Amino acid sequence: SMEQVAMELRLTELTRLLRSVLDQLQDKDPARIFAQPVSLKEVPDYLDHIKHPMDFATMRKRLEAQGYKNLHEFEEDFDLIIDNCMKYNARDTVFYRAAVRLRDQGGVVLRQARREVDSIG
Repeated sequence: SMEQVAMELRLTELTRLLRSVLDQLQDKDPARIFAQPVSLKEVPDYLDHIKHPMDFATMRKRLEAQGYKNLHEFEEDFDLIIDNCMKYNARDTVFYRAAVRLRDQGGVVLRQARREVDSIG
């Protein structure tokens, strides 16, 4: 149908916007602490601590599969990255400190993406 197509073009454009957003959020992690999943070979007990792991590569895979339907779903995953890190790592670690900085610096990027998605529909 012509309706299914028009939906597919909206999803494609949402995907293109969320790709730019992702690139901006990941520039706020210059040390690449959150680039890849936590290694289960190097942290064998990780899944006893964190039930829903997340990272930027895993978000990227989902994005390119057009698996995000709206900005809320994308933000959920971003927030997992941050919140997992702040539980698993103690306050006085380079990891916890990096998540805090990502959270604070990402809030500005997310604040404008919420308006661009409402705006462009």
